Amino acid sequence: MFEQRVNSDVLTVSTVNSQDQVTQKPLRDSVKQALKNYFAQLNGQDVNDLYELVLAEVEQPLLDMVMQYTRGNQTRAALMMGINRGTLRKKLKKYGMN
Amino acid sequence: SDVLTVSTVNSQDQVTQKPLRDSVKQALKNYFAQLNGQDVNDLYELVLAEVEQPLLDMVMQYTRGNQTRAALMMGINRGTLRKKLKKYGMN
DNA sequence: AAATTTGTTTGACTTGAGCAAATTT
DNA sequence: AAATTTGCTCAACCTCAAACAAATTT
Repeated sequence: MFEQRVNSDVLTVSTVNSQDQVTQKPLRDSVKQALKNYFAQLNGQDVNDLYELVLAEVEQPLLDMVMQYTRGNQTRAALMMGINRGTLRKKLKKYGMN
Repeated sequence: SDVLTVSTVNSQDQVTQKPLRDSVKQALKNYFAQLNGQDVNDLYELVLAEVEQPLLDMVMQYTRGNQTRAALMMGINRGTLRKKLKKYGMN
């Protein structure tokens, strides 16, 4: 009764294909494209912080969304995210989400 | 300005850039919608695994396999990088 | 008023540096 | 042959549950 929904398909984005048809695609692929386009625009000094860059760019909207969904409740938010309420406070502090 | 962006197309077939964080927001909006008060449980590791895999995959390909360079480029310890590659079975 | 959440403090699961072996240059 | 990288140890330097009093939401 239950069709398999793979991990790549839990977080998806609307795309437009060659037959001009709207179709979901893994968020994975967005991250891939963002990086592909970042590397090409890299002519060509050293990089020292790619992880923190990507991480911030991803944590910020996760926190934003989780907080909208729990309507400010940091306890609920922390529970659903699977992290300790203290690290959630720290992260919200980091991105000025207060 | 925004260094991490993706391409989009509108109805007039113009391609334009969009910060990746907008994609992430969209995906989450969708995720929350599709489930109806079913409890969400490990959202952080979920998103993290969805972002670390294509990150590792893309810097490994860029450094042609050089873990040392990949690690320097990412700003993480080489041991950490080893751990993550083991974790998503890219080793 | 009772229950829950906040805000805060305590104290208990990434990194540089080695070094030998393998690999690339 | 030399230089660099991998693979693997070390031990020392963020996330966590817990507690609890004060604010707040129910």
